[PDB]
Amino acid sequence: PLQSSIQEKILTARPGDYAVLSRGSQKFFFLIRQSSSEATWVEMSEFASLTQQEKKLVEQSSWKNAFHQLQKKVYLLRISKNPLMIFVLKNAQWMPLSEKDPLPFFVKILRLPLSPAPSHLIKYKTSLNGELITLPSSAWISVWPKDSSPLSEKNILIYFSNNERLAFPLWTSIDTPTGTVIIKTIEMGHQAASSYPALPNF
Repeated sequence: PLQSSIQEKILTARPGDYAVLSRGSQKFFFLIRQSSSEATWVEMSEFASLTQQEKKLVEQSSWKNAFHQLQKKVYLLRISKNPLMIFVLKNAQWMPLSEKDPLPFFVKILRLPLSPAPSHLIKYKTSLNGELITLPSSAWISVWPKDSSPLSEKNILIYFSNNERLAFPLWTSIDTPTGTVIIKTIEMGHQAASSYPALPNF
């Protein structure tokens, strides 16, 4: 009934909205750059490690404000009624992808369904940086598609702030064969500006 999807939920975000997600050692910076009735552009930068000297800039301010000072792959997503289009940054230009390396993974995530579900955070028997799962939240159940990966048909639990103005997830937990996996949101906020080249001109 409140059946939604990750694409639908993220399209409620506004330009300048951002979030930093963590999967152990990996860090991903998501930024909403432009939104029209026809397309929403989302930039995604990966890091796998930060300089012990660069960790100091972040604690001293924030991911958003220290970002322009970090020594990564950079993707640009154009989300529309039409099929997803992805670009990678190569020599200061947004280059289209047809070497479908991350392309199908992204489309899967965007298609993931969301329905309301009870919290399982505990088993009983502008910027915001820190332990964001302590924010007021509600849980949403999803399931990965049947496919050729360990994630195939695995259950997903995604937490979102009760404040719809915060459109990125707070916390994502996914069953796998190795055991459960947590993608943690360590910072989210508003009014971020891209450090990368301007959007493709069509």
